Amino acid sequence: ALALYTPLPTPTGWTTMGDVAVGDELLGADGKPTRVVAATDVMLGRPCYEVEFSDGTVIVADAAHQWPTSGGIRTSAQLRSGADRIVVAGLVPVVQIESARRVASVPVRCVEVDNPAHLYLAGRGMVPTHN
Repeated sequence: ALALYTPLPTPTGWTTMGDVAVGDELLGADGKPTRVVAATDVMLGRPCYEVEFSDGTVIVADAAHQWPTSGGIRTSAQLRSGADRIVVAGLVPVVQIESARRVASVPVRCVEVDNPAHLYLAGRGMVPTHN
């Protein structure tokens, strides 16, 4: 799950995780539209991590949120500053993880998309992440 204030890119603009509705279009890792097919309620009290990327994108996510990295799937809590790179199989890394750290809990929410790779883009830098 991602913080409600996370901006998510869409084919026409930007939404937030808090504002996104089932049936909205997000972006897959291929940069093409992918539909939100399900979403959770707002979840409160979850342990959260702040993840900073090499492009300046910052995303707050819950500890168990999963990311596509050079060494496989990693939860937020297992990302390694200055080592992990966000990569999507077909080679080229999208960004490097600059910092990942525990922060105070904020409201978060999950979405599921219809992308067969289970990926959508998140943050101002449009970083691939797992639903």
